[PDB]
Amino acid sequence: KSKLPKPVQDLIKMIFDVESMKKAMVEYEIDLQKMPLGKLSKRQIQAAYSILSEVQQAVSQGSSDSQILDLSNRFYTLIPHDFGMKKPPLLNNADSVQAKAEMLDNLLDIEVAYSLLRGGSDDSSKDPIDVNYEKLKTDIKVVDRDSEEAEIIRKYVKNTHATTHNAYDLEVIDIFKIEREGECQRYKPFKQLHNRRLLWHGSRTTNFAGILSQGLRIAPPEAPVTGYMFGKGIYFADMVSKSANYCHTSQGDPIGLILLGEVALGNMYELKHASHISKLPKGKHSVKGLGKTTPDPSANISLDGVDVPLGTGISSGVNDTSLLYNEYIVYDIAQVNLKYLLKLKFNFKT
Ligand SMILES: C[C@]1(c2nc3cccc(C(N)=O)c3[nH]2)CCCN1
Repeated sequence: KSKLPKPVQDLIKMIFDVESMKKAMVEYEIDLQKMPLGKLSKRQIQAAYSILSEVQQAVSQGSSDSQILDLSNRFYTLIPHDFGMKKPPLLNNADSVQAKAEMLDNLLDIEVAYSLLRGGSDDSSKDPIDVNYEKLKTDIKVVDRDSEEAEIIRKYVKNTHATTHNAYDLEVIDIFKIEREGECQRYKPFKQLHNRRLLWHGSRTTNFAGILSQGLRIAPPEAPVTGYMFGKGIYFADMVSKSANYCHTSQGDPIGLILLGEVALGNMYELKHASHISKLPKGKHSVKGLGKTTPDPSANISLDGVDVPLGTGISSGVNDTSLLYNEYIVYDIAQVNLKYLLKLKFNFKT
């Protein structure tokens, strides 16, 4: 039997749950009879991204519905969808491309989780929780609820829940301090960079085995750059609720996971509207999508020499922006050092 703390054991059980992976796939309209969890491969997902890029080229070139039909059909051939003997809906716009790009990002992490579960050794004398913990190559510790780091984290959660995201409230269940093997070494060129911030990253529970084993990643070269507001980078928020929305929790699944990462932002390229970029302008280290609301800058605190924007939301003074809240994007995976993982209970008021 495992000697790991019970919250860590529960975390391991949640992220390696095969039934949750199947549920995420069903939620995406994937046909599990034609494409089961065991049949998903990087190769297949990459080919589907490539086809999605062919679809975005046709939609931006102003091709007709009759013209896009074969391209749309091609995507469904690669990623079978649950439509029986009926015709699938046509993928003929930016919204459908974005929705499918997001789905493939999820399938990529699910494939990683399933590969870990299948690519190791079998020893019934060992607790499978300990076995699965070892596959993450991540030191996971429970943060003491009475510690200063827990107090700062709780304040960050308490103060940055947006009024527009009030259909639920958040209860912090557990706070974990995480250390991905080799990440400290990888982050070394950015460890003293100016404008290092502690930011939120929300994701579906089914993506966490991938995130902990591989770190936060950028969509592959095959992925459509127009499938993401600021292109192919790693996205963070300074508002807990903005990132919590990306956990995709519900009344039937109200427990989610959120990350706190130290992000080396450096010289920020400030944008108010979509810019589908792959690379940054010279001398820029990140993109800051300017929100109408920002955490109060006077309330900014330092945790282990990193800025924590835990102030309550105030007007940024930014006019005519597509964003209600800030978002930060890095285009080099080495600019992220994951620090904490929170298990949240979503209390839906609706
Ligand atoms: C829509 C998209 C995304 N935009 C975000 C902005 C702020 C935070 C997050 C997050 N996950 O915490 C975001 N995720 C684009 C790339 C992945 N999904």
